[PDB]
Amino acid sequence: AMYIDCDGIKLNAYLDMPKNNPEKCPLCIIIHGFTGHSEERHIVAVQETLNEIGVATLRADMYGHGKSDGKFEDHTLFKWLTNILAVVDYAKKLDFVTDIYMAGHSQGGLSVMLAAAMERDIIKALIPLSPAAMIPEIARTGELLGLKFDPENIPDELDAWDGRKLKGNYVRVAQTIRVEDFVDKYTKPVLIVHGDQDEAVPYEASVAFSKQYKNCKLVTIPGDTHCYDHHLELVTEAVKEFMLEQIAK
Amino acid sequence: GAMYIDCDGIKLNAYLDMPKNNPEKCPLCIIIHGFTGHSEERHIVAVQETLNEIGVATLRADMYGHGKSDGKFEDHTLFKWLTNILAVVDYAKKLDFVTDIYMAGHSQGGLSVMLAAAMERDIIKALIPLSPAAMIPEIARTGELLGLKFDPENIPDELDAWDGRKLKGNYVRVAQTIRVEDFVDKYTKPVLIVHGDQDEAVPYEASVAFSKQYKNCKLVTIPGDTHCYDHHLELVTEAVKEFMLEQIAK
Ligand SMILES: COc1cc(/C=C/C(=O)O)ccc1O
Ligand SMILES: COc1cc(/C=C/C(=O)O)ccc1O
Repeated sequence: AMYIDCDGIKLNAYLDMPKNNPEKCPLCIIIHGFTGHSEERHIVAVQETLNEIGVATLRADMYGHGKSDGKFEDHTLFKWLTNILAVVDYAKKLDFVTDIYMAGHSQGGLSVMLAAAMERDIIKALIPLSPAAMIPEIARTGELLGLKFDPENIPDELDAWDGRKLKGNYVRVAQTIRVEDFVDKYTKPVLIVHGDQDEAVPYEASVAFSKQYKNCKLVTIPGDTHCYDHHLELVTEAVKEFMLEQIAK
Repeated sequence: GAMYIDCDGIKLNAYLDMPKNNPEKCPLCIIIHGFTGHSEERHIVAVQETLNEIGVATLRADMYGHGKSDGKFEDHTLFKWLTNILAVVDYAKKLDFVTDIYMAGHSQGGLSVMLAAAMERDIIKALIPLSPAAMIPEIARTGELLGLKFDPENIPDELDAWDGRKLKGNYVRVAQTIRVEDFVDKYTKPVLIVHGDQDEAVPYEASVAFSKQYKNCKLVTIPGDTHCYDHHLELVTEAVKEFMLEQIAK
């Protein structure tokens, strides 16, 4: 448990080492989704699985989320991207760190897709877990996570997601992002994981992205939901097999 | 007045100057300086005073790592600047006297207003990029920023900038992502581009191309002039004047 500073916004994070406390291991940065945080069941499961195969984990609470600074309503993808650059720059100064990996769920899955492209030289492999990768396009077309609006007259505030508020700025920012450019720029190995009864983010976009990527493996979680209600073990298993593969090379 | 606008704990220094008049209700132009610049530079002040003279309030703002605002120069990126601009807009929209909101900006601030205006396209009435540095994302993509050559695929941790300044490589990683042409396409209200045709820092011809891409843009060339209009600043202000009186008359 610590704080990484990002322009005065404290980002809360958890560095978990393998039990053996090795002097050298790789690091995976893990990013939760919209209204999420680093202690969610699926985040912890992935983190624990990694730790048992020798990968340190750095789970970071993004702007306005978890125990980080900022209000939820003020968060945007530019801020999240800025935070991720700050967490990478922090990881780069850790002595124990050999290679750096990225994983993340939903909005956090999208965010690591963006952020690995931007850090393409640095990030050895990428794990988007049910990435909300259509957020930008659907924003341009007038919806955000179930809520609709005129994409040319964005409201000042959107109220939804169980008592939360969100400034229209979120939408103004998301609309600018061309996700496909980021996908074309990251040619290193990608595992996308996705449940095919996902209610929140549609399975079929992940199929479309797995194919755009130069080197992407798509693992389907049969019958499963957005946060893997039914089969989280199938996700942890997927991540385990992929990463054993990657740390061997 | 002078004031600080909070942007997530980063204080942004700004100047609100009224048309004096008052008046009771009037338009407001946001004015954004360029890379290593600030709100008290000659060319910025001059444009500011001209607007004030024809009835438009001005809100000049220092961006992250610049002028009197918080943060280090080497830590600024275009995403920080844009985020800063949306906080300035959010502040402006709360001012009771404000009728219409315009944007203007010089060089990197010219680029920033091209981007921000598209993002705020329902709010911003007209747009004035002054010698906009709108090639920055393209030359970041090619590894040719600041008289340097670097691999755009293996960006250095730190680049040397103007006059002993440093610039982190994050600046580049962020700039490579921005497709200026998308933002140009999305802003279909009146634009006035101004550019001097002996511009040392930012090639004139790029502004020709952008001016044709925009649905409604007038380009005013300043023949013989430099990046900061060392010779014919008069012409810039006169250009801004006539465009704006015309926009006020609509
Ligand atoms: C559909 O309602 C919701 C969707 C999400 C999605 C989060 C994400 O994609 O990261 C979060 C909270 C909600 O209440
Ligand atoms: C960051 O690299 C550059 C920045 C600028 C911006 C200049 C300005 O805003 O005055 C111009 C040329 C460059 O190569």
